[PDB]
Amino acid sequence: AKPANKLVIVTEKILLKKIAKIIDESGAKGYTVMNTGGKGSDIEANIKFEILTETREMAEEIADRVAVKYFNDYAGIIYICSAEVLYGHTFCGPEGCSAWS
Amino acid sequence: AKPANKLVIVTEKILLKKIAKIIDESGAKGYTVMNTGGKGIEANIKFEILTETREMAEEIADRVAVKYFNDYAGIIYICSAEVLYGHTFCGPEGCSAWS
Amino acid sequence: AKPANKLVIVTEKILLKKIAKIIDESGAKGYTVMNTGGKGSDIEANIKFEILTETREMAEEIADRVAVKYFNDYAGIIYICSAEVLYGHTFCGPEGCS
Ligand SMILES: Nc1ncnc2c1ncn2[C@@H]1O[C@@H]2COP(=O)(O)O[C@H]2[C@H]1O
Ligand SMILES: Nc1ncnc2c1ncn2[C@@H]1O[C@@H]2COP(=O)(O)O[C@H]2[C@H]1O
Ligand SMILES: Nc1ncnc2c1ncn2[C@@H]1O[C@@H]2COP(=O)(O)O[C@H]2[C@H]1O
Repeated sequence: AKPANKLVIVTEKILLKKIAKIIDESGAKGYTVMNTGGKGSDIEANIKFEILTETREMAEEIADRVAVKYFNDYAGIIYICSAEVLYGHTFCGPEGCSAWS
Repeated sequence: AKPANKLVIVTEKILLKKIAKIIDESGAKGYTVMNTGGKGIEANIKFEILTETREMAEEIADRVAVKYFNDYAGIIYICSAEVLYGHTFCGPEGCSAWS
Repeated sequence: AKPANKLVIVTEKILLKKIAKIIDESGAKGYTVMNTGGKGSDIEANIKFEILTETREMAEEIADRVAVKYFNDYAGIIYICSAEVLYGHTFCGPEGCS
């Protein structure tokens, strides 16, 4: 298994493309996005991104860039969880996530 | 970053308003909810609720499970998280960036 | 609360039924699945499974069987998180989750 940080961004859908580009620019290998409802008839339609990064610093770069640019004007939350990646050709590279010495 | 508990509730879609009302009464500052499938495929719902304290998460969990989960299908679990940005979650005080 | 392992599988939607068969065959008590979008405009419709297991080996058996059968030919990521289950009759049994 490979150590990973899982960054979650829940925010307004209008920010989809701008947050996707930030993610791409960060060096993150991929991301998952989903339509969600949220509250912070009072529910609103939101999107949630999940991004697995190899380092906490990469996760924080994305979080910091999204927030500084958009979180004054747009609703949002960003949080981070620990995870271990078991399989993922781009995340772990060709030798896989359980390579030996 | 501010320590958080991420409470997740996966249950029958018909309980959406009922469960949102409990979350709204709890003191939690928000919630995300999404349409999902499952078995435990039926179309159901998943809530995620970030709370500042484990105690708030567990009060939500207890209230929801006792009121509904002997009569409706449901699972409730909790994960650790850290909040990096969140105006209402961390307050005007911010997410204590240097801790 | 009962310690649990949260296995996540994000992969191509066409594999929905093939993966669900594997989850069931592993002994897992259930799963959640949802429609997602992934990059890895260049977002393609895909699926995410979340599976809570009592043991780490059960989660890894699901992981190993899905990846070996499919990940040479289909895109995917599988990762794992700690969790605790608070309520869940099938997960915890009739005594509850403590
Ligand atoms: N405490 C929380 N727990 C879970 N989700 C949250 C929390 N606070 C805010 N959110 C999500 O972040 C979203 C921000 O935009 P909305 O307020 O439309 O809806 C909010 C919720 O979906
Ligand atoms: N062990 C598990 N892992 C992930 N999801 C679960 C598990 N057990 C139950 N569920 C989810 O919780 C839901 C409760 O309603 P269902 O029985 O319709 O469908 C269930 C699944 O989506
Ligand atoms: N680093 C990552 N973080 C979050 N999700 C990812 C990551 N890499 C791949 N994925 C997801 O795994 C999916 C595999 O199928 P796709 O390429 O269609 O889209 C991919 C993303 O949804």
